Amino acid sequence: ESTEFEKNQKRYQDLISTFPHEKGWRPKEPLIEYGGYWWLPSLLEGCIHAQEFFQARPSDFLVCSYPKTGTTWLKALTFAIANRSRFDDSSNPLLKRNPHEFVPYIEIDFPFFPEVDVLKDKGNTLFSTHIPYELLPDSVVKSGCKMVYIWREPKDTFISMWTFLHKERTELGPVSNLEESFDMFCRGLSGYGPYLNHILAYWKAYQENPDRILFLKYETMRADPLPYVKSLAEFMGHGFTAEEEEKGVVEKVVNLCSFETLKNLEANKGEKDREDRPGVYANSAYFRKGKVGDWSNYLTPEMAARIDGLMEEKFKGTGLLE
Ligand SMILES: C=CC/C(=N\OS(=O)(=O)O)S[C@@H]1O[C@H](CO)[C@@H](O)[C@H](O)[C@H]1O
Repeated sequence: ESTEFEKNQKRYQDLISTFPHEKGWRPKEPLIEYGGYWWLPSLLEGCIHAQEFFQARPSDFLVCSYPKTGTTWLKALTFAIANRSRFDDSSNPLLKRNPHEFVPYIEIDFPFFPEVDVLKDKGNTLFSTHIPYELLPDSVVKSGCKMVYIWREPKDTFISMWTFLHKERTELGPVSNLEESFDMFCRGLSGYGPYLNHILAYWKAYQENPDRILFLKYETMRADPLPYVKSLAEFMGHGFTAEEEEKGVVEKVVNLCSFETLKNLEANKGEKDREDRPGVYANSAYFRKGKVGDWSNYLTPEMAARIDGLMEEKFKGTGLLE
């Protein structure tokens, strides 16, 4: 028999068919506007399904991000934190499977691959999404479940995405060139974009309810991960004890989930695919360079100025820089 998504897909497609379409980053893949944000068509189908069907519980923990800001890393960290009493760090499941297998997306795995083991386990508390805050399913909002939001400096975020897209298995055509892609990104014409709007709505939610949302920043964690990993553990209700700290448990969590550890696992090497459900990226696509500032290998000073200017104007006086 067919899944709930399958039973509703034809009406979802009919629904979104007359939403405004714009040119996207691929010739055959337009972007579609819903709720003030732009969407890849399948992912919008996903979002609508999640809005209608996803049921959050108060004890759930939701990882939220715009794409390419640290999602993979956070998925590893949250899993590792929550499950460290089950696993010696030589027998952690993160050594055998990509972190995305352990934290299902509410708008990808939940609609498209509902049969994955993690989604059949009510004992799982970990979920993820890129859905903009204003468009989160009403159950998430009503449940009161905790959320962590991660963002990243926009030049590095754009470059992370633009390189990543070259690794997608797709019949919808080659990615737009760097200049055009970047113009689009600056104009807010990107999947789940505009990026800066994405961040700002989560930030305002955080300001209104700092008990419920934790706001992390990729560069900040990257320079000094230990304090943030303690903070995250504590916020999730799995805080590290004084004995764990003394025993180097936090360092072990950080090392397990580090870029260098995960990038070099056989599971994540070359063309190897995830094993829970079909993927359009090799696992290795999620581990590129893992640094701060790589934009300067790709963008010109004029490009950098344009986006730097846009962010300064949007966020001045909000607290996100200050
Ligand atoms: C996975 C969803 C969000 C995306 N990227 O990266 S993420 O941070 O891991 O999520 S966008 C990605 O790239 C492609 C863009 O053309 C899409 O068609 C594909 O379905 C989509 O998964």
